[PDB]
Amino acid sequence: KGKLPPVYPVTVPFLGHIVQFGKNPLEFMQRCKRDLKSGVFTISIGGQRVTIVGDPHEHSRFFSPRNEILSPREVYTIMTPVFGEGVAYAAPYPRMREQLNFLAEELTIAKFQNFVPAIQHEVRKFMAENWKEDEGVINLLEDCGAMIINTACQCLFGEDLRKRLNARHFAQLLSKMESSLIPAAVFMPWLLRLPLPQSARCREARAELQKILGEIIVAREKETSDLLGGLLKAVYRDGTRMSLHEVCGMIVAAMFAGQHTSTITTSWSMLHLMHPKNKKWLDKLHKEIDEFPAQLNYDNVMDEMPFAERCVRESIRRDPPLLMVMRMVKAEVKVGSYVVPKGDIIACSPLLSHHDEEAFPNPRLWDPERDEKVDGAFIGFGAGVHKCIGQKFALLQVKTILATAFREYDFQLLRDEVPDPDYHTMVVGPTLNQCLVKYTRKK
Amino acid sequence: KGKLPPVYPVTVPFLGHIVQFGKNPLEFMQRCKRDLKSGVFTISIGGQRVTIVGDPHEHSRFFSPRNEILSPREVYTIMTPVFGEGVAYAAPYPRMREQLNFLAEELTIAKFQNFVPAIQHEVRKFMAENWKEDEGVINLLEDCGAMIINTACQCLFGEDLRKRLNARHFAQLLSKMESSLIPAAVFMPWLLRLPLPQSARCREARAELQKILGEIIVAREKETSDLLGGLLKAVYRDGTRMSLHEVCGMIVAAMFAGQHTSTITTSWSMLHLMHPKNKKWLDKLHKEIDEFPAQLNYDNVMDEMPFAERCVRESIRRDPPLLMVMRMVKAEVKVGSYVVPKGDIIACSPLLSHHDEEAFPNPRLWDPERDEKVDGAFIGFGAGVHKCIGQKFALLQVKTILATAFREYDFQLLRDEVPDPDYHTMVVGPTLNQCLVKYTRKK
Amino acid sequence: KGKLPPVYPVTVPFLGHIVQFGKNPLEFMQRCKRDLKSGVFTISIGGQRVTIVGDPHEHSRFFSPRNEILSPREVYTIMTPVFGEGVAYAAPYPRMREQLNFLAEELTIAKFQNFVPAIQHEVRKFMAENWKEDEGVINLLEDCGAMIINTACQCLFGEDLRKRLNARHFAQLLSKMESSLIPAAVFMPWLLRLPLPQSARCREARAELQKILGEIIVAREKETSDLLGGLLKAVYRDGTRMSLHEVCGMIVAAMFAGQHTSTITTSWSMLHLMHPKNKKWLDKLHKEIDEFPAQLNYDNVMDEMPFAERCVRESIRRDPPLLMVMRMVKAEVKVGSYVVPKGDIIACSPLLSHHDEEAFPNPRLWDPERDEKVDGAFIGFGAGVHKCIGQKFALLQVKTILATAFREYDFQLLRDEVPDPDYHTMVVGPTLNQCLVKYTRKK
Ligand SMILES: O=C(N[C@H](Cc1c[nH]c2ccccc12)C(=O)Nc1ccncc1)c1ccc(N2CCN(c3ccc(F)c(F)c3)CC2)cc1F
Ligand SMILES: O=C(N[C@H](Cc1c[nH]c2ccccc12)C(=O)Nc1ccncc1)c1ccc(N2CCN(c3ccc(F)c(F)c3)CC2)cc1F
Ligand SMILES: O=C(N[C@H](Cc1c[nH]c2ccccc12)C(=O)Nc1ccncc1)c1ccc(N2CCN(c3ccc(F)c(F)c3)CC2)cc1F
Ligand code: HEM
Ligand code: HEM
Ligand code: HEM
Repeated sequence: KGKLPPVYPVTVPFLGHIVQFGKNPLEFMQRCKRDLKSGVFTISIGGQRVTIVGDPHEHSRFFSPRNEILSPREVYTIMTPVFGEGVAYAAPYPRMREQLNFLAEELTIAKFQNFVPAIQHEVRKFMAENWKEDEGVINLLEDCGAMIINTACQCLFGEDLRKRLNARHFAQLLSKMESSLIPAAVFMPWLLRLPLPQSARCREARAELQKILGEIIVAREKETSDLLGGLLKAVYRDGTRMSLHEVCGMIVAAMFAGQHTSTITTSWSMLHLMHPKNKKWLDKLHKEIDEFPAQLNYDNVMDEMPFAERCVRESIRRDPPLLMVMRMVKAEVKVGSYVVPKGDIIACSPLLSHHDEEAFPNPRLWDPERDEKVDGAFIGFGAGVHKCIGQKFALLQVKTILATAFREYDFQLLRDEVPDPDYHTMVVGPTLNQCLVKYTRKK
Repeated sequence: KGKLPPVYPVTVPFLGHIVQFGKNPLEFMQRCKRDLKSGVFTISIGGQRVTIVGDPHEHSRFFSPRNEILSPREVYTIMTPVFGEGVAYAAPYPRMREQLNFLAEELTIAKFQNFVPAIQHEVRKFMAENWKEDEGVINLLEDCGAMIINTACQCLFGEDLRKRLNARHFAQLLSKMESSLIPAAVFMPWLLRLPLPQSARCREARAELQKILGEIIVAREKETSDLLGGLLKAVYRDGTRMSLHEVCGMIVAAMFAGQHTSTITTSWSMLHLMHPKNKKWLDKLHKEIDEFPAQLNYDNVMDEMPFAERCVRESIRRDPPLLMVMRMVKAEVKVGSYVVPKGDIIACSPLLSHHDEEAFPNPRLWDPERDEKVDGAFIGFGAGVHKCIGQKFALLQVKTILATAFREYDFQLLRDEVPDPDYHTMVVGPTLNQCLVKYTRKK
Repeated sequence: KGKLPPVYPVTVPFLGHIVQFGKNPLEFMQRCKRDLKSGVFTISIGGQRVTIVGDPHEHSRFFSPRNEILSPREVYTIMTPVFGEGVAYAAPYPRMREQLNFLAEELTIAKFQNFVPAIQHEVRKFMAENWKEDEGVINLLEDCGAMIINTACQCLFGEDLRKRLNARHFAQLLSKMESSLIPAAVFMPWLLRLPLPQSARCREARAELQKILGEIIVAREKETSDLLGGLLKAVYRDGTRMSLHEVCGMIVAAMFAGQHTSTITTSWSMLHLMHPKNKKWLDKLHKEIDEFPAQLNYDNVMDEMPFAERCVRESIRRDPPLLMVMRMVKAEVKVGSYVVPKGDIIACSPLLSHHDEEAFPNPRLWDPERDEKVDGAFIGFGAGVHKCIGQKFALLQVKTILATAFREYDFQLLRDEVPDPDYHTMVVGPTLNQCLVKYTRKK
């Protein structure tokens, strides 16, 4: 029964704050911060109070609590049709933890034996089919997209599986599923209690994939180290296995999670590096990768490439593909001198934290050699219990593609300045039609 | 199980693409076309995938299929309260076909015996009451509106009927009904499953009209070639008549369909013709109509006026009053090298087809003497099974009003360039407040 | 069965007219007026016809009818969770009248014995804690906010009550409640039939306040002229008392009603008065208040300050904090030469009436010495049966704060022109971040 955060007073147009959030979210949240003179503050959306933790020193309040107190279940009901009932966020809180952890186990550094070669293998194959000429023009964003999905499938899926479901069909399933979503319904929980037609189409689409996975398992058992096999070998505390229904859901979530995020990180990283005023940084990277043979390996990429890590990390720092991390308060919580009541939605913003000037002096500058001036202010992958569990995989895959690509080609951007981000989409990246790039096959 | 069309990635603001569609729909769909490099493509609206057939060579894919495969029922649930249950699109697919065809029968060239005189009669009466002076100022769009409703009622309704329900009351019923609609709910099928208050008001409004029609029928049977009479004489395959409930619905649909479309076509046609840089075309039309007596007839208007037809047709070509034709895919369908999955909404756009530069070189120019450079690219009235069944009537009425009006008055537009279209409305026409025109009674 | 008002034709974007109403509502409604050439007219919002009475000569049509004919119940279902079921607008029409009247009784001039001293007392205390220096910078809008809530609580609540619930907790309850609202759902009655989570949080919040009130009553009865006591002494026609549930609801409605309105009136009044080109008016006010002692009283403020009244009234005239008064037509009603059908929403607009140039010549000028050129055109507090019942209290409190403040400090605005209104909010006032003001403690 203490002090509530200050409240931006309710506005009339229905969900109108989302339109501002989709146009310039940074200025928007910065105004909120200035006007009410508080890093912690509250806006109302569709009659849903949303409290934004906008002070980087307070990050621990947000990321520390357990799922029974700050819960993501209620904020991600949109996903239940694409992932499936009883799966991840639509799963009881214990079963949910074990599930997320099983997937995390499958993506530990300890599991990446063949990955870097499988990945180099795919990138080379891709560059050979589409970058055939001595020079040519491409959309970098679309091509990274292709590479990420193709590389992920080589790593994670066995030969038998890929033969039944290639990456291009997989990419279509993921796209169809995305397109069926209503992101703004995060603020319309009443909508999601109603029958949606496209909820049912997507469950049929996911039952087709489940069928495939089942046929494969039966085949394997006639004649189990890929993701599918790993997950089927998993055991809960009570000594039971995951259903194939749960496994199919986890695999979809895994690929869905990485489709846009990894893609966008690669694109930005490349875009900054090929930019003239960053020549200096491009040379620094050439030195680092020239120092290696051609066929790379785990150690090279993960252990022996600290400057690549910086470039990638700084790209996420400048343009976090996920603008906002959110939770449903199931029991009230302190934050600075305030309390945040149960039922509120509580939110923390990588975009905002990453442009705080105490935290990142001259935030608009991309500088791979900078460091946070506030500890924990970088939250591109979050922090705490809920920190990204595909971070190490995401980074392997991005670092490898960088290293393979820049070794074999020069890249020229076909406009003066680096692309504007497009804040209209769920996952934020560079504007598609500003991503035109001319490759040049190297001597 | 083939290739899906490329998908514009989902955006956050709720139904935000509609706001762009209501501001500059042409640029919007053109961007979609450029960015994804495909004439066929997909956007998501309110979680509803909408596939746009944007390549004029593919028109046959869209317009060929039968109602059991590409259905308009689900896209036009908005209309069920104004037309009535069991009527047109709210009717089982067989009964629906017969109904639409009965109405089509009543509007065949074979049925237009007295129409041109009845129409001249009304236009003269109108010009005498409101264009009394030697010169004066008017809103062309409002006055065409009046003329279209008055002329339609003379043609279609008998004396007894019109005495009980004049055109000005009829125009009010149509307006009240329109105003009760939620066009954007095409993308909110969940909304239309909920009780709407204004659904019930409109059914009471339509029961008042039904009562009137019934009283008239009883009167006629004491003392049947108008639309009301024709339709009551109709027989289904199974040998039964339409209910009066179905007939009342058909009559409303008929008048509703033409209220704005015909009006807008007339207005544009006049606006282009009275424009100075089109003098040449105005003279061409004067020659064509001077060549006739004063009391016109069917042959004169429909058979002996090919240049009027061109001017009208080109006006629809430049500014199709219906931007978009849509269907619900009930079973998947090929389109070019793509397949379009069941549950998608499939759409084809006269606005887009009519501004394709292969199809209509310099699309922005109004030129009555042009021709399509792609066969079937003109779709102002659609094509195939679902082609407009009031096309011949619409055109009779527009051609006649042109011929009667320009014979008796000169017209001057009170601003430099022709009016901008206003894309905000369901039916698109010229901006109301740019439609100021000065008439001058001729010598 | 007469003439309907003309209808602005339906637009596509969902509730898109609200976005225009939240950007420039005056231009919006003025366009509607010009374009259709009628003071009375109709727009459609979310499929809900809304008829605007925009001609000041017709005000009596709107404000005369009884609650059984023009009802506010259906337009204010948004408030039912914050005020409570069975209370005010969620109450049967007889019980509703008696309730509103009981509250009106408690705010008659006859009840304001200690009020002016209690109020001076609070304003002095406030100026001493926050305006401590010889000079300093403040947000006038936030500080009036504080003063209004603190002064209201001194007047209306006894010592025992205030000790259990101070104004700062009270202000938080009011804010939390506001933030839970969906103003645009005035046009989505279907939404309010669905379970909203934040409906339930707010009822728990109001049950906590009810508990407090009950504990206090029990305490008082051990050891009844404040608002709480007055209302508990009230008797309905049938000889029963209000429940404590109804009393708690009335008290919340009372404080909610005044939080923003009174605040905004004070702010504007001060902002205009401290503006240089209004020096003349500032001096006129100084003369009026210098003519009094320091400890003021009822007569001084209400009877002996006619120029303060003018300044306040003109501020409401220029910027009515409530843009629009609305009602649900339960039975059709004449308005000028039109009829307005049952089910329509009928609306009248202080913003519009207050900027009609026949009514207020040069409406954009703030002039405390003007007069209406149309009788009844000023409707800042409405008119007729539903006229504001906190008007006399609102004005006491504003006049007093003006008189106490300007006596003790000079005020300087920190930008050239007076703040723009911000039309985005439910209650409209000056833009927060343009309200920076420098006080100077007087000699
Ligand atoms: O891309 C999104 N989600 C998808 C689907 C998803 C959700 N949760 C997951 C957990 C694990 C795996 C996948 C998911 C996703 O891939 N998220 C994701 C999460 C973690 N790592 C990688 C990717 C996504 C992207 C944006 C988004 N919002 C748009 C902005 N917004 C918002 C929030 C607060 C505000 F104050 C505001 F004005 C707008 C609502 C949240 C909501 C979303 F669900
Ligand atoms: O005027 C409209 N309909 C009305 C009512 C109606 C519907 N179907 C009928 C069949 C027969 C008779 C009447 C009707 C109408 O009069 N339509 C019409 C149809 C055929 N001939 C003449 C007039 C209308 C006008 C526009 C509209 N849309 C607005 C734009 N929109 C849209 C569509 C696709 C997109 F990708 C997008 F971004 C927006 C949704 C469709 C929807 C509509 F129903
Ligand atoms: O502040 C508002 N209400 C609140 C809550 C409330 C409602 N009724 C009451 C009766 C007694 C006490 C409180 C209330 C309020 O405090 N109103 C109020 C009423 C009377 N005296 C002082 C204050 C409020 C403020 C604005 C509003 N609208 C936004 C603009 N709008 C609108 C209306 C017509 C249009 F044509 C349009 F385009 C938009 C919908 C009405 C609706 C609202 F309820
Ligand atoms: C550049 C790529 C990626 C970025 C930027 C990113 C970002 C994030 C962020 C910000 C969070 C929220 C963490 C928190 O709440 O503390 C997160 C969580 C998560 N990410 Fe990612 N992510 C990426 C890739 C992936 C990949 C490839 C996967 C593959 C499975 C994945 C799965 C997850 C999961 C499962 C969670 C949260 C689960 C939980 O609630 O514990 N992410 N990610
Ligand atoms: C200039 C006037 C008009 C224009 C521009 C217009 C345009 C169109 C268009 C584009 C279609 C879609 C056809 C398709 O899907 O292939 C259509 C269908 C239709 N129009 Fe019109 N129309 C006009 C006037 C009228 C009139 C006066 C009526 C009177 C009844 C009418 C009734 C219909 C009907 C019933 C359909 C489609 C029925 C079906 O699904 O088969 N229209 N019209
Ligand atoms: C400057 C301050 C205020 C302004 C500008 C304002 C304005 C208005 C307006 C425009 C109306 C509509 C009246 C009608 O429909 O004829 C009204 C009604 C009302 N106001 Fe206020 N008001 C103010 C302060 C207050 C206060 C302090 C209260 C405290 C209780 C209050 C309670 C009400 C109530 C209960 C109604 C209408 C009840 C009914 O339907 O009869 N208002 N006010």
